[PDB]
Amino acid sequence: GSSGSSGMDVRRLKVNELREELQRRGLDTRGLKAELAERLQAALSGPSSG
Repeated sequence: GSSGSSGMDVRRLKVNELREELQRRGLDTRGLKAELAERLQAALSGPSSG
């Protein structure tokens, strides 16, 4: 097992990395790097409880 929480630093992902992911998710690839990071992260965030 791995202590703490997941280790997915979307921020660490350059603009190119986020652009590729966002595109694969049909998500807009506009805005600054930070914007792209939040966009992709927002989609990943699955608060779905059950």
